[PDB]
Amino acid sequence: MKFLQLPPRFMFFTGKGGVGKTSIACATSIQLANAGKRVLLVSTDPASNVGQVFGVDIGNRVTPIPAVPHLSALEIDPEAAASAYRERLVGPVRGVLPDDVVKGIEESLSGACTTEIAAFDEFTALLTNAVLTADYQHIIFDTAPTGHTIRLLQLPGAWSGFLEAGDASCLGPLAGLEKQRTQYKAAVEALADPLQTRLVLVARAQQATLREVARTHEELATIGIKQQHLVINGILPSAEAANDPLAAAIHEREQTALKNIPATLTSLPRDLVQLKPFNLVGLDALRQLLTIELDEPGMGDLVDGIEADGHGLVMLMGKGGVGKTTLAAAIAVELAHRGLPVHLTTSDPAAHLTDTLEASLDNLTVSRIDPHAETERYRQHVLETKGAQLDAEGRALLEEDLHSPCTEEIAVFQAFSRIIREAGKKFVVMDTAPTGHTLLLLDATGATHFTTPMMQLRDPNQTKVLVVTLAETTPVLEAAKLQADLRRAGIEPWAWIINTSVAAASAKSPLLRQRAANELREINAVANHHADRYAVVPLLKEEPIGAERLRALIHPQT
Ligand SMILES: Nc1ncnc2c1ncn2[C@@H]1O[C@H](COP(=O)(O)OP(=O)(O)O)[C@@H](O)[C@H]1O
Ligand SMILES: Nc1ncnc2c1ncn2[C@@H]1O[C@H](COP(=O)(O)OP(=O)(O)O)[C@@H](O)[C@H]1O
Ligand SMILES: [Mg+2]
Ligand SMILES: [Mg+2]
Repeated sequence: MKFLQLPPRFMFFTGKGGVGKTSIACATSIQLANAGKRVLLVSTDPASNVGQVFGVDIGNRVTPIPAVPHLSALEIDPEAAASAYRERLVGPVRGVLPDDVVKGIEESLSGACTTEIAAFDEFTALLTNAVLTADYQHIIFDTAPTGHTIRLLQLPGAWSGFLEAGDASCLGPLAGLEKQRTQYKAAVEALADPLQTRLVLVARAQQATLREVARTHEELATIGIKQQHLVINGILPSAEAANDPLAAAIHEREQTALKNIPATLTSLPRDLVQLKPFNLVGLDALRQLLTIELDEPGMGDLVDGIEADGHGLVMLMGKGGVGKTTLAAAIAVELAHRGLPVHLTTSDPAAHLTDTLEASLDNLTVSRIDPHAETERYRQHVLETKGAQLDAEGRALLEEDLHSPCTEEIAVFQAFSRIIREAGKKFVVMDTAPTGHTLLLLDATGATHFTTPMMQLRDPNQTKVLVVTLAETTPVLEAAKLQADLRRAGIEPWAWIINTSVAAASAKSPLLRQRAANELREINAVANHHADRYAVVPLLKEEPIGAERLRALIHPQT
């Protein structure tokens, strides 16, 4: 394993949720501890099962693991840190200010951005404290700050009065940070030094995930992080597809993705972690990491319900890579084939799916919004309109703020609002929906680009915010977090779509069978608690492109 050769003190990991960052971090900690060097696995999520895996009740304090000699396990809680930020920044203004101001402060201080900044705060706490670096030879983190957070916290300063002064800006949480700016600067400097940091990039062997990790690598390199490594975790063994139709397609897709890694990631020391058969639960399985008839409702019922409740919006929401674009296209194609008008509006210019049928059907009008261009246009608009009077430091800080994911979400939502307005009395199937944070923040900043009123979205009779999940543990947990954010924003997700379900694809191989069992457990969990109306989409051995094979999703042959 190239990412483990002469590792520096801090070994971060990052990538799309569910790739296997935590499992790889745990296995690396085990391997280094076996080598005789003290380690400190800093799990960066309370919901992680690291404590169960090691058989210890890991908490905010360092808990040595008796099972693994020389291994200590910490567990940061970013969401707890964000809640503490809210408690210590909103209580003082509670009552002292009108309820509108308090609500705006809470909303600007709540969401994914505040969680990321709090996680970076804890990372800086662990990155500059002399006690930790003088006691453990390897502080193996589990998740790394996004490039945006590092860029924001490495700026010259002046981020001390951005609270109570929303304006669709996620720059407020900076005021919560109670530490010296020198602390964060030193943390970033130690993070960018190749001799103290090794920011590994865990990614699955799929096109979308590889492109996403390539983008993250480009951003991190722009930060200053020079030496990185790539861990392509999830490669399916070749011998597994020997006598199976679905495993053969999976392996072919994995190999095709490997042969077309983005040019930016080619030079990185690459690693390949096979899909180990035994489930990675407990220390026994992790020690060797680095070395059925499903009957659940399909998308037919969901599309039938949408058809029954006509003249509405069907906004697909969820984390990137789940399959929102393909599902939206399939829904739109099915609705068009039912005779009702549709206005499919995707936001994935790379994919040409449903472009072979836009003209064949006189009612399936298609709009292709380019997220990058919309984000750039919004950035220019708000830089010229706002911040022109700001001093050099304010302009730099606002420009850095505008690169946050929420700015891209706001720009895409603004571009989709005009699509909604133009198309009236017809279905409007979308690809992405703004997270609850974005919607609430836009609503707070009431006073050419326009955003649809929150009243229309909140009404169940005019909107249906579907939530797409990849049918795994962490993807389902983060989709549930998205659902909670939407519910806080007032919108009730109409249904759930458990996309890419190997369980519904009739797996006929060992590894795919164990994967099907895991995804069946996750589907049961989704049905019981998270969603009262869900649909499981089978995995397709042929990549969905065009109507003739997009309709396979909606109406599978079961
Ligand atoms: N190399 C692998 N082989 C088999 N299963 C894996 C592998 N890597 C990860 N997994 C599975 O993926 C699941 C979730 O991965 P996890 O590391 O928790 O993602 P995250 O980095 O978001 O925490 C785990 O339950 C684990 O069983
Ligand atoms: N049901 C499915 N079966 C097989 N592959 C799928 C399915 N749904 C999505 N995919 C694959 O996932 C990839 C990325 O999905 P996409 O919808 O582009 O994600 P995003 O929501 O980020 O746009 C696509 O290339 C597609 O081939
Ligand atoms: Mg994790
Ligand atoms: Mg998409």
